[PDB]
Amino acid sequence: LPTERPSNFFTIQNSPYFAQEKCVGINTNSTIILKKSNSDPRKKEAEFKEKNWSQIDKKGLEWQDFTIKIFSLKGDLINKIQTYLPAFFICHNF
RNA sequence: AUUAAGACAUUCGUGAGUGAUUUAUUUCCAUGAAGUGGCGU
Repeated sequence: LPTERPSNFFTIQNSPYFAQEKCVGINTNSTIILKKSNSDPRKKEAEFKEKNWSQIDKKGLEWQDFTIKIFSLKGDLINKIQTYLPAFFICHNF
């Protein structure tokens, strides 16, 4: 973990998401750059580059509670949506 | 020399005056920026 990061910046080290593996490494385009630490060999330390953080294709975003608005002039459609909406989100990922 | 001779159906006169090619009509409908890990047993 680089010990200089924005307060909203967090990492999931081992995840099934294996795209964007170049975001941590050697090249200057990487968001987090690993170089061999001084003194002791191995046990490299990481540096956070905010400029590369901005130009990342995908980010893991978690928000507070947010609203979903469904509009329909058909009352029976809305009431059927109300029954199935809690089940729909439980059964699906996005 | 004979109910005869002379006599432009002609003069003046704008097819002109008023008039919105306008009123009504959603470039909209459907659609996952997604899929997958691999090798070092």
